[PDB]
Amino acid sequence: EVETFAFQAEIAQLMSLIINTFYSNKEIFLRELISNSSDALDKIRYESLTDPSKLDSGKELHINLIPNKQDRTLTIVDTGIGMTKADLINNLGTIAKSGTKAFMEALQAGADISMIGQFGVGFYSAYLVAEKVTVITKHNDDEQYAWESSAGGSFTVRTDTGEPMGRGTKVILHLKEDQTEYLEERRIKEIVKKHSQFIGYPITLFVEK
Ligand SMILES: Cn1ccc2ccc(C(=O)O)cc21
Repeated sequence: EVETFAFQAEIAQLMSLIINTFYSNKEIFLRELISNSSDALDKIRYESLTDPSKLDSGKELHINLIPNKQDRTLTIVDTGIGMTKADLINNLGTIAKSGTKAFMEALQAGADISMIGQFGVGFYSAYLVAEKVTVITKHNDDEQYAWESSAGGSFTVRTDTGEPMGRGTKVILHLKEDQTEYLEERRIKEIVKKHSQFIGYPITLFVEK
């Protein structure tokens, strides 16, 4: 049972800008997703301070980076607070309408796309390198869901009956054919070292057979 939704016009416009603007510094997508994971982990850690049972769905707070060259996917997994179905539908838990407004004003004033996270809409930088993004998520207060979009103005949401996640979010980047450098160990290590040095959770880069 798959529900298809239209993005809000402003978010479709954000996505089209990210996909169509010439802009070479695409590697910042990984910084932005890791920052989103860190923010999600901070949230479940805060809730656990007064309610330890919030970690019954998983005590370890971490981020895994999983490249798969056969599937052409880079997966960012975190064990943070996760998203409810409403969060997914409401722009993956962001205030993306007002964030997009500010971001586009900043761009016209001289900012560049690398500054997207300052506007709270860093998730959509995934579309710098991905033709399709799939988000699997599980919040303590809801079932497990899959969100997906190849842009083009719509996204889908379904209940996910696949591999159970415990708690947190998994962003599966189906990379564009010319962006496979982001599956290479040395390239991922370089970007994490450059941009994510002060993320306060373990970031494990999986290796491939
Ligand atoms: C890939 N994978 C790992 C654990 C697991 C459990 C269920 C399913 C499924 O498709 O139901 C897939 C799974």
